[PDB]
Amino acid sequence: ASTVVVRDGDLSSSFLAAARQCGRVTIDTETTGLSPKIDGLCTVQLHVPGVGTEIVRVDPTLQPTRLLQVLAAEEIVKGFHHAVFDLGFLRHTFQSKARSVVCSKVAAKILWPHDKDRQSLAGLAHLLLGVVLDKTPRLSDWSQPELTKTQVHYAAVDVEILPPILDELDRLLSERQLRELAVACWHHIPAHVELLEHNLGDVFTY
Amino acid sequence: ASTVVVRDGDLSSSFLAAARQCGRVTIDTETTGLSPKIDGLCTVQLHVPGVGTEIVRVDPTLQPTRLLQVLAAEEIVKGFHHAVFDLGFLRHTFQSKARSVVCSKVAAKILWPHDKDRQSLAGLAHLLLGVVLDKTPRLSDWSQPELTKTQVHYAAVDVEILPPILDELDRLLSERQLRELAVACWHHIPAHVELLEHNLGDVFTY
Ligand SMILES: [Cl-]
Ligand SMILES: [Cl-]
Repeated sequence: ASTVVVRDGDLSSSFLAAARQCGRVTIDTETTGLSPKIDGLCTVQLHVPGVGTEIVRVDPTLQPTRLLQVLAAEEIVKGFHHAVFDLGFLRHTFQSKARSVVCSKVAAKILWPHDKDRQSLAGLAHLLLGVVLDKTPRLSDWSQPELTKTQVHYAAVDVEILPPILDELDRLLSERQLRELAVACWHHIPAHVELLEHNLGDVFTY
Repeated sequence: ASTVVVRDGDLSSSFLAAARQCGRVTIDTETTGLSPKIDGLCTVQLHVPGVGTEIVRVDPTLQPTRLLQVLAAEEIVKGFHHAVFDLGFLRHTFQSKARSVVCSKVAAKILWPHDKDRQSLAGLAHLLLGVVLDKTPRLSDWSQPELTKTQVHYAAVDVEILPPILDELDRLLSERQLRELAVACWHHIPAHVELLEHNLGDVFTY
C-alpha cells in the first residue's frame, strides 16, 4: 500500500491514462455481503503496477464512467481473485460487461482442484509469496463516511498482491501444460457472469 | 434418411470435400452407455445439408483421420444436440479437440432453463418441427456386426433433424437478445470438455 488515494464516484483520469499505458491492472471490490445480485457494492479498488492504487467509493447516482471504460477495454487485462464474484457486482450494479479478465481463483482451481486452502487469496499469498494476509477488515463497514487507515491498507493490499500471484500461477500453469485451458476459462468468465445474472444456471449438463 | 452410407473406420474423402464446400455439418454418436470416459464410442454420424449422411463405425486400431480433421476445422461449424456428451467421447477416445461447435441443448437451456422436456432432442423436434422421434433404437447394440435398417434410419434421423432445429433456435435466441450469450457459451464447449476430461469440475464457483 505504497501510494493509495480514495476517490469518490469514479476512477481518476490519471489512473485511466496509467492503466492504458500499462495495459494491465488488478481489481477487487468491497461489499455488504456475498450475494452479487442482492448486496451492495461499496468500493472498487484498482492497482496499476508501478504507479499505485485507487479505492473508488461507489455513488448510487453516478456511473463510474472511466472505471467501466477500463473494465470493457479489450486491450487492458484486468486481474482479479474470484473474478466471477467481483464482476457479478459490477454487472448487477452498473450493467458492466467486462473483457479480457483473468482470475487467480480459476487458475488455482485448475492447478489444485481438491484443495480449498490454495484456492483462497490468503492461501495463494502464503504459498507463493510467503505473505500472511490480515482478513479481519473484510467484515467491516465499507459504507462508512470515512474509511479507516486499516480499511484503506486492507483494500490496497488485496489488489497489490495479485500481480505477483498471477505471474506465478502463469508459470505453474505453463509448466503443467494447462495454461491454454486457463486462458480459455478466463475468456469465459464474462459469459458465466451473464448466465448467473439471468438465472440460467449450468447450460453444459444434461 | 434420404441417402445414408455406413462407413468403416473414417469419414469418406467425398464427405470431407462436401463438408468443406458446405462449411457446416451436424454430428451425433452412438455408444455403449452414458459415461464418455468409461463407455465405448460405437459410431459417429455426420450429415452434410443437401448431400446426405454417413454413419462411421469406429475401429479401435484406427484414428478416423478425416473425421478428426472436420471436428478440428475452425472454418466448419459442427452442430450437435448435447455437444458436451458427444465431444466427451470423441475427446477420450481419439484425443480429439474440436473447434467451432454449436449445441441445441445449450441453446435450449438458455431459452427454457426450467423445462427438461424442451431441452431434449425429441422435445425440440416436436415443438419446432412437428416431428415425433422414435427413441427405442438408442438402447440397441451399436457394436453389432451389421447395423439393422432400424438402426441406420434412427442414426440418420438424429443428425438430419438438427439443421432445421438449430436454425430455428438461432431465430428465437436473436429475438430475445440471447444469441450473443449462446455464441459465447458454444465457444466454451471444448474447454468445458477439457475440464471434465481432467476431473477439474466447476472452476467458476467459490
Ligand atoms: Cl474515505
Ligand atoms: Cl453395418
